[PDB]
Amino acid sequence: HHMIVRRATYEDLSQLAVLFDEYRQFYGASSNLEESHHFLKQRFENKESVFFIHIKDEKITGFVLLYLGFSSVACSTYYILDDVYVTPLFRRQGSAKQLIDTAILFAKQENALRISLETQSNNHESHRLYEKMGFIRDSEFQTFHCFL
Amino acid sequence: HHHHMIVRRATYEDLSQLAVLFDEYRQFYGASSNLEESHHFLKQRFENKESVFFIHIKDEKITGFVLLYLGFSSVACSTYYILDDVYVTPLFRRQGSAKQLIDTAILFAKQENALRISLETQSNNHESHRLYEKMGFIREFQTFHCFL
Ligand SMILES: CC(=O)SCCNC(=O)CCNC(=O)[C@H](O)C(C)(C)COP(=O)(O)OP(=O)(O)OC[C@H]1O[C@@H](n2cnc3c(N)ncnc32)[C@H](O)[C@@H]1OP(=O)(O)O
Ligand SMILES: CC(C)(COP(=O)(O)OP(=O)(O)OC[C@H]1O[C@@H](n2cnc3c(N)ncnc32)[C@H](O)[C@@H]1OP(=O)(O)O)[C@@H](O)C(=O)NCCC(=O)NCCS
Ligand SMILES: [Br-]
Ligand SMILES: [Br-]
Ligand SMILES: [Br-]
Ligand SMILES: [Br-]
Ligand SMILES: [Br-]
Ligand SMILES: [Br-]
Ligand SMILES: [Br-]
Ligand SMILES: [Br-]
Ligand SMILES: [Br-]
Ligand SMILES: [Br-]
Ligand SMILES: [Br-]
Ligand SMILES: [Br-]
Ligand SMILES: [Br-]
Ligand SMILES: [Br-]
Ligand SMILES: [Br-]
Ligand SMILES: [Br-]
Ligand SMILES: [Br-]
Ligand SMILES: [Br-]
Ligand SMILES: [Mg+2]
Ligand SMILES: [Mg+2]
Ligand code: NA
Ligand code: NA
Repeated sequence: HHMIVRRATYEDLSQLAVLFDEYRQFYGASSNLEESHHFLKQRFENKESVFFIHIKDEKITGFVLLYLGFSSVACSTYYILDDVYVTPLFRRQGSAKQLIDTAILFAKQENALRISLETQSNNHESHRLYEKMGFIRDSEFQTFHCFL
Repeated sequence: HHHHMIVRRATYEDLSQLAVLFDEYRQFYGASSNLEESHHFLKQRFENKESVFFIHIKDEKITGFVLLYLGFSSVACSTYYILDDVYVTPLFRRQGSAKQLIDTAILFAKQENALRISLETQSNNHESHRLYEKMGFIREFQTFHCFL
């Protein structure tokens, strides 16, 4: 093969940390490769999180991070799509679509109820991506935060 | 120590009584009552490494509970808590059980150096909105679901 979407491994973390650090910069964080790599390795070692990466000609182009959720009402599990990012050079080539296609197949393999996520209301690009992938906008619930 | 009311972490010994309230909570969200199913799933959540249950006991009766679980913020490279489920049985409502449960959840999250406590509640749940606003919670993001 020449392109692949697959689960991340320890061997990928050094290159993946660069993209994870770029993703943090998109949301306003200052670049800090040491901090980004440390936290990426903490999430990678956690049993309930799943990383898929898209590789094209041995370069990581993007990633998706999911984690297990529990629904008390249904008495079943689901997945939360927490982070999705494709590096600018590789955008608009289907990397995010392929990453989400794999996340959907993975969630079906795990008999998940659904994949849920939250994205900024003003993030035009992400809304179009999610709608293309079969996600439905839902405003039944309201989020609240207690800042500590 | 001598006390008559307490908010404390749940133990295996509390699960049989706690399952009654957990079953009522599931019925609040539309599920059919099934004590066996509710208890089985409550025990599965209790056995998740990052889940934290607090229960409120008044005169040896469990009046209510809160269930929190660990969240990871990739942007901040830090952890936070999600307040997933909150419930007080009707006989004990409007006595401060939920306020006391959330007061303890806040102290617990501060002990763990969490960034915040976040939650989602139904947009039509006017009682919960008043509770969360009283406790210091604040109402930018849109939820999407893929039902697989
Ligand atoms: C819940 C969360 O975690 S939200 C996190 C959202 N992530 C971000 O916004 C990070 C910054 N942005 C990015 O990394 C990227 O632009 C992404 C992830 C949004 C898209 O990655 P890409 O690989 O470029 O997307 P891909 O090429 O697979 O596009 C698939 C669909 O997404 C939509 N889309 C992607 N980019 C755009 C864009 N710039 N404008 C409009 N729609 C877009 C389209 O529907 C597109 O289908 P199409 O090309 O046939 O029209
Ligand atoms: C919401 C709920 C947890 C409140 O529990 P509670 O122990 O009765 O609440 P408290 O007595 O601690 O009340 C604290 C504050 O919440 C608000 N509140 C609680 N019940 C309310 C009601 N029926 N109407 C309006 N405000 C209400 C008020 O701000 C109240 O402060 P006040 O009594 O000084 O005015 C309870 O009604 C419940 O279990 N409801 C069903 C499940 C649910 O909605 N859970 C939350 C979503 S998971
Ligand atoms: Br490879
Ligand atoms: Br992984
Ligand atoms: Br659900
Ligand atoms: Br494609
Ligand atoms: Br897999
Ligand atoms: Br569902
Ligand atoms: Br966003
Ligand atoms: Br006790
Ligand atoms: Br125990
Ligand atoms: Br026991
Ligand atoms: Br109820
Ligand atoms: Br849990
Ligand atoms: Br009493
Ligand atoms: Br007593
Ligand atoms: Br009891
Ligand atoms: Br504790
Ligand atoms: Br925060
Ligand atoms: Br508010
Ligand atoms: Mg949940
Ligand atoms: Mg997160
Ligand atoms: Na660090
Ligand atoms: Na930040």
